[PDB]
Formats: sequence, C-alpha cells, structure tokens
Amino acid sequence: KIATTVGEARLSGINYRHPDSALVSYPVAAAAPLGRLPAGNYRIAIVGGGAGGIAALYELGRLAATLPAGSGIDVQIYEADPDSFLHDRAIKVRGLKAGRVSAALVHNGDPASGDTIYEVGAMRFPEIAGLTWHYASAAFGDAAPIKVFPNPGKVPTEFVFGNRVDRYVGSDPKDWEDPDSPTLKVLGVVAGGLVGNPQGENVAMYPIANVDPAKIAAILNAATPPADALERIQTKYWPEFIAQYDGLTLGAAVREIVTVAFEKGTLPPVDGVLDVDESISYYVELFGRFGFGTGGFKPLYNISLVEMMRLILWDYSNEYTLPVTENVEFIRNLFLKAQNVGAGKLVVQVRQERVANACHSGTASARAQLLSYDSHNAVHSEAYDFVILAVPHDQLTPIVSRSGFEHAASQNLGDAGLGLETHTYNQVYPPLLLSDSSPAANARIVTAIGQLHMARSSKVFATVKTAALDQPWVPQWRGEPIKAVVSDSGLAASYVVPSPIVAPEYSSLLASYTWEDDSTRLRHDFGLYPQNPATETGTADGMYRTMVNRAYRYVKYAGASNAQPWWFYQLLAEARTADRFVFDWTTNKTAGGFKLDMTGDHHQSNLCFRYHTHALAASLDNRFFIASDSYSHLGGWLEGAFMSALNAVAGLIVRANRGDVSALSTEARPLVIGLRPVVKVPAA
Amino acid sequence: KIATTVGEARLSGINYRHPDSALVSYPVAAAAPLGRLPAGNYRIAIVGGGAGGIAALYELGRLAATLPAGSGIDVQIYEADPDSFLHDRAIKVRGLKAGRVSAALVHNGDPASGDTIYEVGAMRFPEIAGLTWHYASAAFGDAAPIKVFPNPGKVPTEFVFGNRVDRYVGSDPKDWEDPDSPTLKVLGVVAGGLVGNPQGENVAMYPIANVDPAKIAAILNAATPPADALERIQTKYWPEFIAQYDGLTLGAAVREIVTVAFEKGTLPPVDGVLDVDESISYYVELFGRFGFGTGGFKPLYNISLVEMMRLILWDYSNEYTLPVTENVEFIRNLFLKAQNVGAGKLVVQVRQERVANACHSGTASARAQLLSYDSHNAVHSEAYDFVILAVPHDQLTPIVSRSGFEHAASQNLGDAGLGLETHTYNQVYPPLLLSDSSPAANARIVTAIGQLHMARSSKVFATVKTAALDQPWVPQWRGEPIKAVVSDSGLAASYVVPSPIVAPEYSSLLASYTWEDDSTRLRHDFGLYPQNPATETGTADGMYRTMVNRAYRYVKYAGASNAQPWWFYQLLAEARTADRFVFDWTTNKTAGGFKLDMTGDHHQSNLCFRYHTHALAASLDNRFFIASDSYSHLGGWLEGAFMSALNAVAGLIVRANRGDVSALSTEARPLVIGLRPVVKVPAA
Ligand SMILES: Cc1cc2nc3c(=O)[nH]c(=O)nc-3n(C[C@H](O)[C@H](O)[C@H](O)COP(=O)(O)OP(=O)(O)OC[C@H]3O[C@@H](n4cnc5c(N)ncnc54)[C@H](O)[C@@H]3O)c2cc1C
Ligand SMILES: Cc1cc2nc3c(=O)[nH]c(=O)nc-3n(C[C@H](O)[C@H](O)[C@H](O)COP(=O)(O)OP(=O)(O)OC[C@H]3O[C@@H](n4cnc5c(N)ncnc54)[C@H](O)[C@@H]3O)c2cc1C
Repeated sequence: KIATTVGEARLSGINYRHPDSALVSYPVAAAAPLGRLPAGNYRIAIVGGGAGGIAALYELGRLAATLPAGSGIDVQIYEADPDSFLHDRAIKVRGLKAGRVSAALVHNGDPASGDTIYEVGAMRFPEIAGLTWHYASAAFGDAAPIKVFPNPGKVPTEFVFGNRVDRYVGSDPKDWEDPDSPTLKVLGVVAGGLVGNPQGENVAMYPIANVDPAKIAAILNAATPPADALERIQTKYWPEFIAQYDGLTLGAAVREIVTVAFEKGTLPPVDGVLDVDESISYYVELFGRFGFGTGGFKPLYNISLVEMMRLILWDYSNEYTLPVTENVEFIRNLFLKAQNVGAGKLVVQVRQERVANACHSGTASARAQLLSYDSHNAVHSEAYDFVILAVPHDQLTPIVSRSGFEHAASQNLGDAGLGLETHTYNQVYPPLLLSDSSPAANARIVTAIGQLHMARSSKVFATVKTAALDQPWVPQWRGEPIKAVVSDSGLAASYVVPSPIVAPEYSSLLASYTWEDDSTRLRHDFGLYPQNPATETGTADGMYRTMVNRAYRYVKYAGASNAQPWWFYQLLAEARTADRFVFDWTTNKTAGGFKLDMTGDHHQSNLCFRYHTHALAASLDNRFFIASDSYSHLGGWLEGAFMSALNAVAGLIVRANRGDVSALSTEARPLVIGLRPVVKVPAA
Repeated sequence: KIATTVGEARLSGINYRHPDSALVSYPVAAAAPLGRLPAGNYRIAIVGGGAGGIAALYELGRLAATLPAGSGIDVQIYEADPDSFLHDRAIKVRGLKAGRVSAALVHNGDPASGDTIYEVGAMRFPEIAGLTWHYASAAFGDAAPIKVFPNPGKVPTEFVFGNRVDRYVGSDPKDWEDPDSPTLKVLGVVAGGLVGNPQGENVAMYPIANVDPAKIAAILNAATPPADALERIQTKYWPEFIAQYDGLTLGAAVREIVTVAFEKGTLPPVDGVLDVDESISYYVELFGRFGFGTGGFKPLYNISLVEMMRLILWDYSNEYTLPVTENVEFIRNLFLKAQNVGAGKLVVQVRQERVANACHSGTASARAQLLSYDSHNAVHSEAYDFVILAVPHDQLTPIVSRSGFEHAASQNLGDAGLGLETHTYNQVYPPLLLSDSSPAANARIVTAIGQLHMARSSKVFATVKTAALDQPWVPQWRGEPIKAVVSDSGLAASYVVPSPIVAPEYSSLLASYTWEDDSTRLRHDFGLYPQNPATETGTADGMYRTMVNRAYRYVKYAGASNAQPWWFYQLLAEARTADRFVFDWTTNKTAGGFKLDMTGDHHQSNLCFRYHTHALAASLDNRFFIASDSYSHLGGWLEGAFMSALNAVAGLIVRANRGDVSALSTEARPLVIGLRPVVKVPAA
C-alpha cells in the first residue's frame, strides 16, 4: 500500500481526473504524443524554464518526432533567472533552480562533497499526482526508488497551540500520548464533515452529487467509471458545488462544522469557564493550527472551500520524495529527455533574457512577437509562429497587460519607465487575444490573470547534525525522536529532514515553513530579500536568532511540574552557525509562492484554465498559450504546472491545425473539448 | 453639508454608536473624566506612544487632576521607535512619528523650510469619527479649520479597469464624462445592495433587524433613539447579523448582489460577446477596482461582510484633513495636553526601550512586571501597579505569549534567542490574566491576539511641482486637473496632494497606495525595507522607476482612433529624481498596516475588544489592559485606537476600585457594562 518506486506511484494515480477536468485523465492523455501538426518548420518560443515550460518542451519534442523529413520545431526558451539550471550546462544556488523547484547546496568549499540540501521550493509530491509521476518516469524510470515524505504524523510529531501540546504518530489514538486529546477529537469532526465516508451513510456537510466527497474521489480515480458519471460531474455536480460554496471560505466551513458538533455534544466545552462561542472558536483555531497532514491550514483559511475540496478529493497529504539529491534534477532530466525524444526534429536554444512584452503584430507569417532584454539590458525582438508563456501570473502581467485590448496602429513597447530601449510594433493586437472585436473579452483574460492570488511563503533553514536528535533533551515517541513540530510560536511548521547526500551526518533543519499571514509576521526579521545570505559565504545568523527567540517559550507538559523553556529552542540553537538561511518567495519576482484561490477566484482561475480553448475559433488568429500552475486548479503543485503545459500544447496543436480538433489524439481531445470554451463556435 | 472646522466635524459624529458597542457614544463617555480613583500614589506604565498610548495618557491626566492633595500618578511610557516624537523633545523622519501616524518631511537641507510632507500612515479622517474629532478638539480647539480630503470622486478622478476608463466627480451622472458608464451603474447596484435606503422600501440584500443598513445607521447616529432599540441592536440584531454573515466575504457578497441584478436585467450583458458568468465576473471585478469612495476594495474582498458593514454604517468615506502640517502634531499636542490637564498630579517619563516581556509576579504591592531592552540592548525590569499595553497585535504577541498560561514557580524571561540577558521572575502568572484556574481562558486571549489579521500596506511617494498638473496632457474636468487616479495598473490608487507647507509650489505625489495583494505584488521592487531610502539623503530612484514602468501602458479613450502611452506615466515621470520614497508597513515591526478582520475573525477581535471587562472580576486582580486599533472594531482608524484606549482606562478605573463600576461616571459606565463580560466566572 506504500509506493516504493516511481512506477508504483505513477500507476497509483494514472486514472485520477480532477473535478474541473473530470472527463480526462491527464496521464492517459499524455501516454502518446498529444496530436499531429501539418508539415512545416515551426518557430516556437517558450517563456520560462520551470516545470511548465519544460513539460511543454517535452510534449513539443514528442510532437516533433512525428514530423516528416524536412520538417521540424525550433524552440527559443527564454529564462531570466541567472541561477537556472539552463545557464549551467557555504550555500550554493547557482544552477540549482528550475523556477520554484529550487535547491540550496550546503557545503564546505567543495560543492561536490556537500553536507545537505535545502529544498527551498517544491519538496513533497502526492501519490496520486499522476502527471507528476508520469514525467518522473520519463526523467528517472519506473524502477527509481521513492520515500515517504516525513510530514507531521508520518514521523513522531509535536503539536503546540495555546496551552495544548500533543505528541503523536498517525491518526490511531493508541499512538497519541493523550488518546483523549481534544485535537484528535476536532480532527475527526472536521474530517467527517469535509471528507465523509467512502462507503455507507453519507455524513459530510458539503456533499457533491448528494453524496460524501470520499465517494466522488473513488469515481474520479476509477479506471473505467460508470457511463455518463464523469460527464455529469463535469457539467452538473461540480459546477453546482462551485455555485453553492465558492463564496464560503475554508475557515467559515470549519466553523460551521465545529458549531454543529458542539451543539450535538461531540465537542465538549473546553473547560468549565469558556462560554459557547469561546469553546467553538477554540476548536476552530486548534484545528486551524493542526491541519490536514501538512501542518496548520489556519493561514490558508481564506481559500475557497472549493480549493480545499480539490485537495480532499486528491488525497493530497499522502506524499513522497523524488529519486534525487536535488529536486531540480527532475526538471533538468526532463529538459534533456525532451531533446532526446525529439529525435533530431526538435532544436532548442536558451536565451538568458527577460521577456518584457508580448503582442501580435505585422503581416508576416510569424506574427507572435516577444520583446526581451539581455543581461546587459540590451533590447531584442523576435517573431514566432506560436508562443507558450510559461510564467506565473504576476510575472505574466507586465508582458500581456500593457498593450491595451484592441488593434493599435503602432506601439512603442518595452520597459520605458526603467529607461530601457523600446521597439515599435505596427498593426498591433494584444497577445491574449480572445476577440477581434470585444475589448471586454480581451480585458477579462488580462484582468483575471492580474488578480489571481499568489500565496505568500517563506522557508527558514539551518544545518544540524542528525545526532542532535539523539540527545536526551529531544523527546522520543514510539521509538524515534520527534522530527516534525507544528506550532503557534510563529514558526508554523518545522522539520528535521535527513540529508539526501549519503544515516547521514547532517540534516536540513527546516526551522520554519510559513504561508500567508504566518509568513507576513516573520518578514520584518529576514534582513535581506529575497535571500539571506545574498552571498554564497555568508550566514543569516541574525535572522535565525530571531527564529530561535520565537521558540524561547515556557511550555508546560503533562510530564513535568516545572515548566522550562521549550525543548525545541535547544534544538534550533543546536544548528551550526554557518549556513543559516531564509528565502522569501514573496520578495522574489514571483511575488509569492503559488496560486491559492480566494472566494470568487474560480471565475478568474478557471478562465485561465480554459484559455487554450481559443484554438477552436479558427477565424481568431491567436498564437499565444499559457503554461503555469497559476493557470490551473492545482496552484502550488507541479501537477498544476504540468496540467497547464498539457493544455497549452493541446491548444497549440489545434491552432496549428486551424481549428481542427481531430488533430488531437483520441485520448487528448478532451483536454480541449471537455471544457467550456472561451470562444463560442458551432457544435462539433 | 461640508464641515469647515474641527468643532463642526466633532458635533457631526458626537452621537454615533458602533454596532458592537451600541449602548454607548464614545464621545459622550469621553466628555468628562472617565471616573474616580481611590487616594494613592500610582505607578503606571504605558507601552507604546502611538494614538492608543497617548490617548490613554491623556485620560490618565484627566483622572490625575481629580485626585486629592498628596495623591498622584506616575507614568513610565515605553517607546522603542527611535523616530518617535517622544524622543525629540532630503527626507527627514526623525521625530515625525507617533507609531502609524508617520510623516516624512521633504527638504533641501533646512528642515524648517521644506517642500512637502508625505503622510506615510494615517491621512484621512471620517467626518463621523466622533472620538477622533473629540481628541482633535482637545489638541487644536473647535475653531481650527479642516479641509475635505481629495479622495477619488471628491476631486476630478480618472478610473481605469481593463478596457474601461472613466473620468468623474461624485456619483451624479451629470458629473461623469460618460453618464451612461457601466461603472456608475454597477456602483448603484452594489451600494443599493449593501447599504439600501434610509426611507421607503428595503432594497438591501443583507438586512439588519429586517431593514436596510441605512435605516440602522440612522438609529445608531440618532441623539435620542429608543434605548430599547439600541439594546436590541447590541444584544439581538447585530449578533444575528454576525451569526449569519461572519462567514461571508465581501467579494462573495458583491458577487451575490451582482448576480441577482444581472438576472433581473438591472445590469446588462457586458457587450454581448461575454456570456452570463463572464459578464457577472466583469462587473464584480470592475466594482472591485472602483470602490466605495477611497479606491478599489478588490484587495479587501476577503474581509468579512461584517467588517465592511461596520464601515457602511459609519459612512467612512466622507473624510477630512487635520489643522496641521504633519499629522504627528495631533499626537504630540495630545501628549502635551495630557501633561497640562494633569495639573501637577501627573508625572511622565519616557523610556527609549523595547518591552520584551510582561507578567505578573512576586508578592509585593506592584506586581505588573515589564522586561525591556534599551537602545544598546541593556536589560531593565520594573514593576507597576497597572500597565496599558498600547501596541498592535504582532508587537504584543512576543510580550504576552512566551510565559505559558498558568502559575509558574520561576521563569527566566527575555530575549534569550537574541543572546540578550534574561531576568528571573518568581511566582509568575501571565500578563493577560483571565483566570486563576483556566489555562484555556489565558490561552484563548493570547492565541486570539496572535492570529488577528494585519492588513498589508505600502505607500510610494515622490515630490512634484504642482504646476505639472497644468501640462497639456493632464486631463481636466470643468477646467480642474485630474488629481486622483484609481487603476488596475498595479499602482491601485494615486493622489497628487498639495503640500501643506504653505497655492504651494510642490505636491506630494502619492504614486501608489496599496493594500493586501496589491502591496504584495509590488514588494519585490522596493529594494530596501521597510523604507527606501533608508537614509535622509538617498532617493528610491530605481524603485520608483518600476512604478513609472507599470504606468507605461497603452490606454484607449473613447472616440480616439488609437491608444497612446497613458498620460499618467508622463505625470509620474515629472516627479523630481531626489526624494523618491517607499514605506512598506509590512516589513516594519508592525508586520503590516492595520487590522482587518477575515471571515471568522469577529470572535477573535471581539474578545480583544471586550478584554478590559476583566476588571469586573474583583479577585482576579489582573493589572494589564490593552489599547490599540488591533483591539477594536475599527482597525485602520485612529477611531479604533482611541476607542480601545478609552476601554483600557475605563477598565483600569474599575480594577483600581476592586471591581466597583460605580467608580465610572454615569456616561462611561456602559464602556464596561454594555459589553458581554470576558470572565463568566466569577460574575460581576
Ligand atoms: C514554497 C513553495 C513550496 C512548494 N511546494 C510544492 C511541493 O512540495 N510539491 C509540489 O508538487 N509543488 C510545490 N510547489 C509548487 C511548484 O514549485 C510549482 O507548481 C512549479 O514549480 C511552478 O512551475 P511553473 O512553470 O508554473 O512556474 P515557475 O517555477 O515560476 O517557473 C517560471 C520560470 O519562468 C522564468 N521567468 C519568469 N518571468 C520571466 C520573464 N519575464 N522572462 C523570462 N523568464 C522568466 C522564471 O525565472 C522561472 O524559471 C511549491 C512552490 C513553492 C514556491
Ligand atoms: C498605511 C496606513 C494608513 C492609515 N490610514 C488611516 C487614515 O487615513 N485615517 C485613520 O484614522 N487611521 C489610519 N490609519 C490607522 C492609524 O494609523 C492607527 O489606527 C493608529 O495610528 C494606531 O495607533 P496604535 O496606538 O494602535 O498603534 P501604533 O501606531 O502602532 O503605536 C504603537 C506604538 O508602540 C511602539 N511599540 C511597539 N512595540 C513596542 C515595544 N515592544 N516596546 C516599546 N514600544 C513599542 C511603537 O513604536 C509605536 O510608536 C492608517 C495606518 C496605516 C499604517
């Protein structure tokens, strides 16, 4: 039942269909090349060399290999990040980034003999992330081993909220230090209320198709679901869940569930002195700090219930590591495999340039324009047949929003406010061209992108000897030291992760992984932005001491009368002086870590998710596709970036075939036709 | 009916009662000293010299003057900010701060002869902010002149969202360049749906007491309403509104309103390419950028409807300036007045120290302990009879949350993780002491404080010659230049405010005032944090050019053949190079600008609002009060800081009288007894 290889994870999730694309398993669609292109020699640009852009590249290689003699695809990949792996063909980061897949290598002067790795971005991958594991198999093979990520509850964990302390492993009470814990009670209440039961009675508060989510998850994951079941989910039942609940936050939902349980007596008054509302609030906040298996979701309480429900259906917390020293190896290997699978019909060149503007212009064959700046701030303009914009929403905004919403006789585009050189384009149309005649349609896509919510996030890391965990001052529970700490100290979630360079002498002390307001509260103490140290040889000692100081709290435990400073203070202070670190995604050019939808945001994110369906309108000469987790219903996951890349390439095939969906494979067609179109066109 | 003096504004709002405190008009309660203290020589500390701490000092001065011969009050005021006015007897900030009332003086070498002032924090004051105007009268007199703040719609304004442009003053279509504007139409729909009508048919979507909110506002603002009507609001109808709608975001409410209006045909299809959901979404987002009179509330869409409704009942957008060069003068004058009114019976000493910890300890008469560090990190400990903690919630957390939740025999408190010296306290209880028996009650207040939401905010400023507004490319409305711009450019809201140091030669170009995600999106470009320039002599030129660059967009105006770069780019570029500035409240030690409650947060903030009622529990003997806009239902307003100060001193008087509320004036008593008590047991 635990997956032990890439192939086992891949096979586990191969059928799973997400509710906003319920007609299609993306892994099934991706089993063969997505479609066919007319003969020709294509000039394509990919803006961004992260997971989205590289998966797009790989699918373009699969397509290229199918082209006849004399045909081919040329791809220019634009990648502005100087630390990208694409430009590399104490704490080191150079060459160890693929966007938000980002490693920091801790070493003593020889990077080939390092101590540990900090996974600064992506680090844990759901078992049923079928497209993720599909690409991991391309990158590593099915035989490559994987491990269970040491999430709270997967390893012995300490939880602290207010006066409550718990030590536990799992959800079986036998393995909680307090089997009567209120934390375990509230967790069961909120799980019953949100997830419900896969068999028998329906007990969940927010049904889908009148039944518990657990039952719908099993349909969505079935190899061969009943006839019409996926269509009815896609067109009726999931839309009706959205209509009902997209205006309800996660935090509001938690409070509704707790309120009913408190009224029923499942959750008792917290002590004899708290009033009703106080007890209810206590339980909401207690559950908020505890979470669903990856730490407290209190900071995520403003997300739509719809967003949480996507994660529930997907069983998101059951996660694994990759068969790597650094997660960037996945994206690097996928980039290499893209070129291999092209069979010499795909040519790729990397540009170390920042794209500033996209548009359609002129009357030549290649009308999709990109304006960029190189490392010396010199301007470059290039025209393409098709472009895939593989950057998240805040980075996309300046590229697509500054050219207006209709034809312009001429525009002098570029970063004029920076004093950089502009380029005159003539007969200009916006890049995200939904209409030849409606500025509002063109404005809807741009304004949607610009108002998506990028969740704030930060990670504080240090290096510690793994043997520190064996000290008598580190609690043991069920035979192992505590290695995960979820707390209301300001640190939020902390992990002591064994080094993957190897038991290893060293561990990565992920002292704090924060989201949203938890991250905001820390940010004044980071010192340098987005990274401290900014240099390879420095150490963020001052910053880290502010984190240790947040752990300098007197914590009362049931096992001792005289409360003492929290043991975790001591553990954080056991980290070595060198190689103390923070990265703040919020002050990175991404303007945060990843998209999470607020109430109402579905209307914006789903427009982005469906945008590639513009290809159905043959009379609309739109050459631009988008590919990022920002344009998915899995912001915060490689799976979302990969799904958006698949959408982008499917749309590109349809556009290249001048609206003919038959150019898509049987299994890939639903990537376009299973969604509500963004342009109205005739039936069939 | 435009107010022209402090007294006119003061009288306008003198009766207004907020819905969470509907039994009392705070201005009326503040008219006379709040109560009486027993004879004694009191030792009090106020932590924080912002609006809350200084209003609290003022009220202590008024109390002190009532004490008999031989009695008095000594106050130690702790103020950590080196730039505080308390420690002072090119861009200058030294001496020009009173917490989040913060001015920057732009000058050329002689600060007595400056060019303009940037109001970095508070700047605009609702007419019906009665407590605000009550203290302004104490500081400046009723005769002092006031001006209308030049809000969007108060002065000629350009609004840009997507493809839509408007130029307007107010809400009368005769004063809009396009009287048929969809923007003005959606404003009428959303305002009608949220506020409704004061007379006639109820048209609002979310009634209070089964009627439109406008009708309730007229009762809350009445001189003599039926007492029974106020009590029913306080105990039944406002609580019922909260029960229903605390789980509904503003954004969700706007969508509900727009959906019903669309279905009714009140709002037409957005051009007849856009389908139903696209039209509704367009309108929701258009309204989002337009706002309620102070710019778009899109970034505020996650607030609870309850929070928005507080602002709707208060008519918050109708705002004025103060009779000052710099807003800090208000707070300074209130500090001087406190000392004047104390009539020799108040002695005040300022300490330039950061409080690190508070607790109750020991067995002496003074048990309210404060542990602090001076500007060279030397430790200090002092005990007091009473303490007012006048700091916002993220600054309060480390002071009150690291001592546990119950009696402890001994603790070594302080900032040990920073390497700073600790102090041993014996027989220690938490400072926010709600129970002698409940650690959960002590934990509830601490945990609530720590999880309040501090809204993020930033202001980008530059200095511009006022005459730039006369350039031929600056649009006019009836001959007056546009002086406010509300846009989806990333800048959010922009103002060209005449210098108060004087038609003035210069203006303060508030290039961008952002909240929440709008601020997050900019933050990577600020360069230095919290302030660029960090020095008196620098300029934030690179940062500011990134803001000019956001304005470099092709904007199409109706009737024009083609788009040209937006004129507002040209205006921003006219600012001089020197004295370009950003302040990021988010990276200040406040960890943001001001509290705004999310869905579910009422129960957290309201616990804080009611905390001073602990004074009713006589034997508890808790000596700590809290005083900040974080502990109010008006986060983001001086009104909230002032209300919380009034609550704190009212509570202190009852505590000083061992629980006897008869020691409050008749008019002040409801400040304590008109709220639900925070301690159920013991009663009182
Ligand atoms: C803190 C954090 C935690 C996460 N945890 C997980 C996890 O455990 N598991 C998981 O599956 N996912 C996780 N994710 C999400 C995962 O990292 C992302 O979904 C994925 O990496 C995003 O890929 P992308 O292609 O959409 O965008 P990005 O990774 O942002 O890549 C975009 C690329 O475009 C480049 N670029 C941007 N603008 C320009 C421009 N104008 N011109 C040229 N180049 C440009 C960038 O430099 C970058 O390399 C996490 C991410 C973060 C930050
Ligand atoms: C961007 C922005 C815009 C605003 N706009 C308006 C507006 O137009 N109108 C309006 O009415 N209000 C506005 N406000 C709100 C108004 O500024 C606040 O409500 C009010 O100033 C807060 O006062 P306070 O006493 O609660 O806290 P603060 O002003 O935060 O004062 C707390 C004081 O305590 C000190 N301190 C903190 N921690 C310690 C410690 N540990 N030891 C010692 N000293 C400490 C601080 O240095 C500070 O001086 C705005 C605020 C901001 C930031």
